[PDB]
Amino acid sequence: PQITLWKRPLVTIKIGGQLKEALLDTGADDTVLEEMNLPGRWKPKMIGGIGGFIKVRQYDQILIEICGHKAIGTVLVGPTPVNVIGRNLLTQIGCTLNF
Amino acid sequence: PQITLWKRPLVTIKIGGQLKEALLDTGADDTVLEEMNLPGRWKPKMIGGIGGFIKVRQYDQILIEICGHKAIGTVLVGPTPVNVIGRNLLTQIGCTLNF
Ligand SMILES: CC(C)CN(C[C@@H](O)[C@H](Cc1ccccc1)NC(=O)O[C@H]1CO[C@H]2OCC[C@H]21)S(=O)(=O)c1ccc([C@@H](O)CO)cc1
Repeated sequence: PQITLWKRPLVTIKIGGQLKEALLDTGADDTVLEEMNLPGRWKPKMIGGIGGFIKVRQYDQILIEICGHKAIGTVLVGPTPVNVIGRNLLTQIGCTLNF
Repeated sequence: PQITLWKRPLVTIKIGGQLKEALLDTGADDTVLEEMNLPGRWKPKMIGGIGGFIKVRQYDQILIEICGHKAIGTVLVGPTPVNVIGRNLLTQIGCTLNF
């Protein structure tokens, strides 16, 4: 799809078998989701944003479907204000910026 | 042009008579610029992201040139670690997400 930016680019994602809403975020290197139960092993990490740093649970090699496009990569889980899909997964679904 | 997301979507901008590097950021409602001494009136604002909130100064009807594309609108100035071009200006240069 071609997504204009007059509205927040929110899309439906599927992760851990559960549907969620997430923001396509070209300014995010990484994908950061709100607290949730995800199966598998994880390692604690720190990520920095506009307001400082937060502790997150890093899940590697996680299957995630974004608006009908499959991706498999790293998902950070922690107290983010919004579910953000970062470039690590945007590249996998072939997402580009165009003007 | 078309910008892939392998690396940060950094572009050159012109604002306040200065050239700067900034992110084309679909995850930002508004444009947020690193501290700079712009003339004119402003209004205090608080914006929140990963890590919490920062205090910024809101300037209205600021002219910004993004990759040769002219735009004019709201710019938030504060202690952000990066310059981000938000949707309020991305729409004005005809920027879309595509996959
Ligand atoms: C979290 C989003 C919902 C919101 N943010 C936009 C994001 O793109 C942000 C940009 C960014 C990139 C590098 C350093 C600091 C900030 N990226 C980010 O935090 O990424 C994290 C995860 O991956 C890593 O890579 C970079 C950092 C790590 S925000 O800047 O905080 C923000 C909040 C409110 C407004 C108002 O206009 C209302 O929207 C406008 C902008």
